[PDB]
Amino acid sequence: STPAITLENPDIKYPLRLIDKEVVNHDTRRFRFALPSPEHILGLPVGQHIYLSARIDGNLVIRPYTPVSSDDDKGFVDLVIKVYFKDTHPKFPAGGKMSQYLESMKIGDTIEFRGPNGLLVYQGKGKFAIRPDKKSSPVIKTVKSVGMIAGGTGITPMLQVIRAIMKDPDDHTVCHLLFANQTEKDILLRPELEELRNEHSARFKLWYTVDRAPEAWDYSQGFVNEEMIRDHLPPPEEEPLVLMCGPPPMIQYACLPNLERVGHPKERCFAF
Ligand SMILES: Cc1cc2nc3c(=O)[nH]c(=O)nc-3n(C[C@H](O)[C@H](O)[C@H](O)COP(=O)(O)OP(=O)(O)OC[C@H]3O[C@@H](n4cnc5c(N)ncnc54)[C@H](O)[C@@H]3O)c2cc1C
Repeated sequence: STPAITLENPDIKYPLRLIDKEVVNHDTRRFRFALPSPEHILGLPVGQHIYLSARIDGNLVIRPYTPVSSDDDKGFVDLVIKVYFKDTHPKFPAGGKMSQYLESMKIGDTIEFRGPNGLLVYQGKGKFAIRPDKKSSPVIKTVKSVGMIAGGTGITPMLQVIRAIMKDPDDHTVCHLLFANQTEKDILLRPELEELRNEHSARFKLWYTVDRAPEAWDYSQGFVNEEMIRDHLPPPEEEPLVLMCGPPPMIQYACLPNLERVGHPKERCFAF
């Protein structure tokens, strides 16, 4: 038998109750929500995400999230959230709508989840099912390696796939992650990524870049560029799948042009 799934229908919203909220650091939270019973699982295929929706100051707001939990976790779903507070970043004085709304929730409050969503599903042992659009059949392709470029919150789609591969000892897919952030302080999920590197270095390659670097810095500084893609993703001759998730100017200016310069087919670079 298999556990009961929570996300039974992708057009249904499921209000889930907040049970724990961890202050990871000043602006990072881990929120745990209860599933309908302690024996349920979420029902989120690897590669897909959920949406949160709420009425936030009178207007509907919907945003995608990839949990840090998996379908191995019974009874709960965990989201790691960067809270974008007002009056912090000069280009974003209002801060972020859903992340500040999540920060305001009280234990016992509910929020609507929906899913699964997303055009990519990882089928295991290097095989990805990628739809060109939602109403269309997936292209299945099997790769030996996966390049991953994450910026900021775009790490959680990558971590979900990395963790699904590493937990299968007979999955020989090698993942190469290049993870960009504004500063060293702003990096999410660093201990979790470094645990995976400690345990799985043969199949997991980890590199960081930061827009501005600390005094003591072992990795890259600046935006993702051609050199970093040569040095930190599989070469195009190996025909890796390239996955990306990050802010639009990062994808548009830093990632796609440089993936193309290296020779990866741009048309095949998938953005979550
Ligand atoms: C597939 C997928 C999975 C995701 N998973 C996660 C996840 O697990 N965790 C997560 O936290 N997010 C995740 N995101 C991002 C998430 O969807 C939202 O974009 C994020 O929560 C911010 O939404 P918001 O409503 O708070 O901000 P919005 O109101 O939408 O603000 C717009 C943008 O303003 C910028 N911004 C606002 N304030 C600041 C500031 N203080 N500093 C810097 N920039 C700022 C941010 O770049 C923000 O995205 C994911 C996105 C995708 C596509």
